[PDB]
Amino acid sequence: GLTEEQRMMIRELMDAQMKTFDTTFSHFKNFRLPGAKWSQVRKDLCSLKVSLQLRGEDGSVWNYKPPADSGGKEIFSLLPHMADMSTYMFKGIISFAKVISYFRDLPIEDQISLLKGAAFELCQLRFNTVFNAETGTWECGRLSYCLEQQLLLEPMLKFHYMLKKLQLHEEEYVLMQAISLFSPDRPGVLQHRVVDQLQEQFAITLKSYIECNRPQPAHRFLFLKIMAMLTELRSINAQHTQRLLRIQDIHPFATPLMQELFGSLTERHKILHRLLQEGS
Amino acid sequence: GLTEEQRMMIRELMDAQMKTFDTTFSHFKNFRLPGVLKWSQVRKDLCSLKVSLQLRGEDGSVWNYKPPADKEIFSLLPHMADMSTYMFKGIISFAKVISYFRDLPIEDQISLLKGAAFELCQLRFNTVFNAETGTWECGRLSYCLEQQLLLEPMLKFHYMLKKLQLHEEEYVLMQAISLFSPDRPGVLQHRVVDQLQEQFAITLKSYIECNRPQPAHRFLFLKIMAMLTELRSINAQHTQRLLRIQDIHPFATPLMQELFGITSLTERHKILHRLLQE
Ligand SMILES: CCC[C@H](CC)Oc1ccc(C(C)(C)C)cc1NC(=O)c1nnn(-c2cc(C)c(OC)cc2OC)c1C
Ligand SMILES: CCC[C@H](CC)Oc1ccc(C(C)(C)C)cc1NC(=O)c1nnn(-c2cc(C)c(OC)cc2OC)c1C
Repeated sequence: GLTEEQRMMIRELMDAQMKTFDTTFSHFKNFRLPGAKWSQVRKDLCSLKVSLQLRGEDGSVWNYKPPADSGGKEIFSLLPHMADMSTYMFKGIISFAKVISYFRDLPIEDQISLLKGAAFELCQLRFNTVFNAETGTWECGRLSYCLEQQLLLEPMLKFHYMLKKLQLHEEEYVLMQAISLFSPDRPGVLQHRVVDQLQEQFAITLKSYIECNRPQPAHRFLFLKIMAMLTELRSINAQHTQRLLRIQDIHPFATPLMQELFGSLTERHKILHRLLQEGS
Repeated sequence: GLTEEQRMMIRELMDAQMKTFDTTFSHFKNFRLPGVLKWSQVRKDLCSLKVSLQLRGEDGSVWNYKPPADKEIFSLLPHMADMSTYMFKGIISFAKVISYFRDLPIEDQISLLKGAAFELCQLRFNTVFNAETGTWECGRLSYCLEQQLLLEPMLKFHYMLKKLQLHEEEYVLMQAISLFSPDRPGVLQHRVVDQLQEQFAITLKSYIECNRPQPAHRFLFLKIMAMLTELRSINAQHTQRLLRIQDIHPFATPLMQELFGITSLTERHKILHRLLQE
């Protein structure tokens, strides 16, 4: 059984996920729409090619088929839209962290440093909960992103297919979010041991939950599988971040909030600082 | 062959068609699109006319609009109102090039263009219609339909007319015969336009005899005239249903309101009068 401290830790995380994750994407509007290492960027960008479907309240459907790779900026057509979506998702991640009692008690320098290092990873974990592995589509309410064994080569697509195969619960997803958020080895964190103390209790709570709720033989070593996925997500974060910084200086697409996340801390992270001081 | 006067009439009509028909639709711009957000009688008609909008981009991307199943039934009417308006402005310029049309009084020029507006649009639309795929290919824009379709007279017209496989000269002659209809409302010089229409029909009949196999196309001219008569029926059939829709959900552009009668002949068609004098 779970200790009372662990039972209330899970309920606080799940309560935070409910209040901050707009699974229907009803409040996501006002977004843009399409009107050697460079070759590796283009190849991975081609592997991540998706078609955008926008369903309307009346029943109509707008569908956007991306262009084919012919050399030029046409393969970066959906990046401005994806930058508006990532910013909307990250704002929900900010509100998720503010609701957590263990997070708001941290200094404002560590709150910015932690959210800077876990922004991409927290966004990927929420995307996997709406990812359709049967059709290769991210069902984001009114919006859909359908991909166009060789695509599993791209580590970001393989991560979503492998993570979806585990069939995690809501409690396990939100515990992965906490472990990813309270990483003591992020750049800029000062209270290394304090956030390390918090991270271990989330992993201990996750390990206790799985042992008390998943006796099935298909769930053997599930906790260690999850921890191995979090280490893999740390890598893909580095792979995708360096990939986008190379696209940003050639073809600028990042929203003002994304530029701060990529690089006093509160002085060059004004948008994130004001959002941390605001309320629900 | 044809007489020199008939050869000049065809050369003049082909010259007008070339200068005023944008076959690529490259100059069709700034049109409304569906946003991202007898009632049963009319609803059945345009439900049979339900089409999807495809929009090809310069880079190769394709935006496709899927209309909704049965106010949502009139989602593509603002866009079609901008399309019909763009088409008519080319119809006006087509009539202004024909010498037999300028010499008519400005009131009769309005009356003829008012009665032949819908018909000359369908005739030009037919030249870009693909019967195999059921799509009107208007350059970057495509309109694909969504035996059940032949019951609709407007769809049966485009399929039967395309089946005749007319030449460019036969299409523009249909436009002239349709334009110079002597029985349009408000026409005063009916005797002049009747004799003008007869010369176009005689030229069309003579063209078919001289440029087609004699026994195979023995009734091609009479088939064409039957299509024009059928097109007049569809004209009143589509004008009434849109006049009903306009009272419910306004969509017609200012120029369409004058053509339908929404508020002297030139005083009730100020926009159409101005375009004729420019
Ligand atoms: C991967 C699964 C989810 C999506 C479908 C919904 O799949 C795609 C499908 C297609 C495309 C293309 C448009 C083809 C490039 C992109 C993506 N996906 C991203 O482009 C993304 N995913 N995360 N981030 C990101 C987010 C934040 C807060 C951040 O802050 C430091 C940094 C980030 O990247 C370094 C980002 C920017
Ligand atoms: C049939 C071939 C043409 C198109 C595709 C190219 O197919 C459609 C496909 C779908 C739809 C719907 C939006 C579903 C209703 C309409 C249409 N089609 C028209 O909406 C039209 N066709 N002609 N007219 C029109 C034009 C003029 C100058 C006018 O002035 C007196 C009056 C008119 O209507 C009475 C008009 C207004």
